[PDB]
Amino acid sequence: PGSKPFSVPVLTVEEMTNSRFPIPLEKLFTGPSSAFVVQPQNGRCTTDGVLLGTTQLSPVNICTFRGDVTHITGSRNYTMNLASQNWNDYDPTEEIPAPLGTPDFVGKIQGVLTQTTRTDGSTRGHKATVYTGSADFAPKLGRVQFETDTDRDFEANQNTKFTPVGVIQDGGTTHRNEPQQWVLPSYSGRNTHNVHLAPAVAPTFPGEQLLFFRSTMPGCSGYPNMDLDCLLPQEWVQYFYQEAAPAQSDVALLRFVNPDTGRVLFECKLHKSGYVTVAHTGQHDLVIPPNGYFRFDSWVNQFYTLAPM
Amino acid sequence: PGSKPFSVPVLTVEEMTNSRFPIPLEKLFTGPSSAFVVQPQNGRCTTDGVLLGTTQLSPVNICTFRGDVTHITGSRNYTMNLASQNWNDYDPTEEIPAPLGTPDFVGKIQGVLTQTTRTDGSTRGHKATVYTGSADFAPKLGRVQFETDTDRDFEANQNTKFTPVGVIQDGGTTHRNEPQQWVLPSYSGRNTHNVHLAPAVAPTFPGEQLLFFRSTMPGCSGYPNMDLDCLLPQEWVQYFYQEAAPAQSDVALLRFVNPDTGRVLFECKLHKSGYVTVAHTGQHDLVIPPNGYFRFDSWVNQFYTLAPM
Ligand SMILES: C[C@@H]1O[C@@H](O[C@H]2[C@H](O[C@H]3[C@H](O)[C@@H](O)[C@@H](O)O[C@@H]3CO)O[C@H](CO)[C@H](O)[C@@H]2O)[C@@H](O)[C@H](O)[C@@H]1O
Ligand SMILES: C[C@@H]1O[C@@H](O[C@H]2[C@H](O[C@H]3[C@H](O)[C@@H](O)[C@@H](O)O[C@@H]3CO)O[C@H](CO)[C@H](O)[C@@H]2O)[C@@H](O)[C@H](O)[C@@H]1O
Repeated sequence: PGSKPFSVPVLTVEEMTNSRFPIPLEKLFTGPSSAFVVQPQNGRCTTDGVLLGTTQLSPVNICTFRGDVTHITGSRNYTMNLASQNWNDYDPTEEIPAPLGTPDFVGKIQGVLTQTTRTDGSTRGHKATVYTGSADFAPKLGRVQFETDTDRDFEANQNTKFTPVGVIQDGGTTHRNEPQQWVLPSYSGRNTHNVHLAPAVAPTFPGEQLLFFRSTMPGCSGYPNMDLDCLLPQEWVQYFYQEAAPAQSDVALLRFVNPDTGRVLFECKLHKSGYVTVAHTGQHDLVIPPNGYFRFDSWVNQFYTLAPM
Repeated sequence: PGSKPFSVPVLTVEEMTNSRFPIPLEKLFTGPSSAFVVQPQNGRCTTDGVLLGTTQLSPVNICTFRGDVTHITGSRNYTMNLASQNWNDYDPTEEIPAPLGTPDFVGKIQGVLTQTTRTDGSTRGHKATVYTGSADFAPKLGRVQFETDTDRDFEANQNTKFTPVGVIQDGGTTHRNEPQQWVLPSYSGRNTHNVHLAPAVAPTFPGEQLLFFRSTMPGCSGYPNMDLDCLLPQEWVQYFYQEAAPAQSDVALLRFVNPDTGRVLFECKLHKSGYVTVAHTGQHDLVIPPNGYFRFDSWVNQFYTLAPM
């Protein structure tokens, strides 16, 4: 009784960042999710500040890789032997699904591989794509592959970084049918089982749906599905981690306030395990004031009936 | 008297992010600064949470641009007519030096320009470089130019984004003599005066130097100087903005603690206007435990003598 008061940050949606790719939030979206399994590994944190899945604290590290590269002779493809984010040896023994910040969806992520030669500080950068559905995508084992626009310029045994930019669609897939944001990679490669996953989430209360914090990933070629939904803004992960306020019940009731009127636009349930539901049926793009924000009002239970959104 | 207690986050250096480019912090550095003018515009915030210069809250937006592009016929260069970060019309009337997150140094920043055609969701991405020392670099007026690897693929009148990756050195400059991280761009173009700048900072107390939060920018070609020093981690900007605790004096005394020994490694002054000094003379790369962190201990004055670092 009397525990440290819980709160959420006073940040608007547009002031916040996607927790699944290093891009700003744009909007709030709700829709039915019974046809997919919602089990992202980035953007996962309890309200009392326990990080889950592959979640880490800074959004700039999400979907980045570091290590050194080995050329696949006769191609423009390179295997990256992963390092830790601070360039130390990779330690696969941590009880996590994959290195923190590893992509948590199946898709073709395009970006740039950069490299510095230690002895003389010479540098180079080339377009690179990682397909996280590849049979050899195995970040948990310390290995990922990149397709590039070169077969000669990258040196072995030198620090190399991948910076993500966006996603592509190619190879005869149907328009907007890749990436597949709710399909988890096999982090140790094809036909191995993932471990230490953050659990799937779903609305269980009748008339409720998940509320998603949505961005549009940049597209770099083709006709990709650029929608990217996270369960928590990255800033909420950062805040809960720092505050570590105890949950007094299973659900924190939040009101979304419009400062231009002083009135509540909608209310929602922030579940203590780190996701949000609203009372709505159907797909809906929320129309919010750009200065709107969430405010924690009270601890309720999972059996609380929300005002329809 | 009795005002809201000030604090700094319990985050390690490696858990934090540079406030001047979207990359993690790596290390702490101190050195003399009397030969340059230290006046960065990103990573500027008072301890009571007032953002300064071109500083905004999420690190992923730093050095990004959005707008639409016009081809310079006969070249592979494009002029970008800037939009707001949320794709609204750019409003140049704000009392800021340039759009929030604009690069605050002179250099050649390489990244990728991405574009989506609205009608059909077709996408494209191409290597692009912005030279922030260019006479026509004029983000305050809503205009910047990009050199690309194409002369045909980008459409006019469609949303286009630049995602930064790293820096280059070329054009016969001396090795490691560009970028120039302490040279501010002319935000309205060559021979116009910058406005609404965050002030330059310098140590004034005898025997003191600035303490810099340092990263290494990826290099994409040539022999660039990749050192990038910020005055405050991005997370400290975010924290002070959120906490808005009043400064009880001009200086917050911080101790850097080593959890592996329980002892203080060094102490420093966090000036209320948002920068840090230490008692040291000379260039020094600080050797810190990776789990070390800063802790606010007391309000002192500018005339407090620190223990030598
Ligand atoms: C949609 C385009 O994507 C990039 O061009 C890619 C090219 O797309 C073509 C489609 O495959 C085709 O169905 C039809 O719609 O024309 C498109 C180009 O005219 O596909 C190839 C592989 O087939 C590559 O992936 C190209 O990058 C982009 O550069 C174009 O401007 C379009 O946005
Ligand atoms: C340092 C290299 O940078 C990229 O190559 C660039 C190339 O650099 C050359 C230097 O200019 C030259 O002094 C000497 O050191 O050889 C270098 C390449 O062998 O310079 C051109 C323009 O002159 C381009 O900027 C190249 O990108 C990189 O691709 C190389 O691997 C080196 O890191």
